[PDB]
Amino acid sequence: YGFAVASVLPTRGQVVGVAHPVVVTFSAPITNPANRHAAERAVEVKSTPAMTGKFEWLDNDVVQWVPDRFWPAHSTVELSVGSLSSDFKTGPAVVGVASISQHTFTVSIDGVEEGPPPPLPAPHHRVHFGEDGVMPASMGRPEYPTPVGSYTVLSKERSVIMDSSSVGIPVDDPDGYRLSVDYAVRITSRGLYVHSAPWALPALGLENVSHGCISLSREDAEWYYNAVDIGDPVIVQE
Ligand SMILES: [Ca+2]
Repeated sequence: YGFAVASVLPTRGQVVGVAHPVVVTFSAPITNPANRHAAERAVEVKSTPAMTGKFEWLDNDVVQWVPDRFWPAHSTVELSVGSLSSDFKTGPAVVGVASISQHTFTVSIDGVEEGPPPPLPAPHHRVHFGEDGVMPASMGRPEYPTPVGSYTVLSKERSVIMDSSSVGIPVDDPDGYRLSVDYAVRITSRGLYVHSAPWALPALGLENVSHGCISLSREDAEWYYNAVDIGDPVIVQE
């Protein structure tokens, strides 16, 4: 019973975003990497509709299966993991695409680009594109760039403290920082977020000045935060 499965995410009947992985937690650590292939076969993921994917070990006792494609939105996905039968539900496909070169974050809901209504007085004025769902954004500066890739929303939190130690700079170090971030959508375990950055307004849509994170206005961040679910995909591209 070395490959005994304690639990699986999504839980039965959970509502998740359209790229949510299948996360398998084992009752005991599998410390021998050579045994992980046999463990992967024991927890073979069989979904309806059929889906290909790849296993990634998060800990000695946690392997996640990352689907190669998005689940269908607004659906019930049947899931078998090593004879354990389950199911879960998907909400809308809320997809965010960050473009480093455009300085934009484009949100679509079930394929239709959409964003919040515009404010009559945002400040003196500010960049806004007039194309649905295209939000002006600021990615990482060249010293701390936003890495290109395909991500999923790992968590959503309010008023979270973000500290400069996440990118290798002490709080009291000269170029360090300690911020309270109003809306925070975490997309990597190491601490990459889509978030509200009101101090960074003049750069949005124009310049990449963050330390890796995808910076939005408070209003754009609030709307995206309220729309997105854990498991929804975020794509970062050049
Ligand atoms: Ca959810």
